[PDB]
Amino acid sequence: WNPADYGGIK
Repeated sequence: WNPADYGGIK
């Protein structure tokens, strides 16, 4: 969920 996972692409 961190910004280099969910906040990046989705």
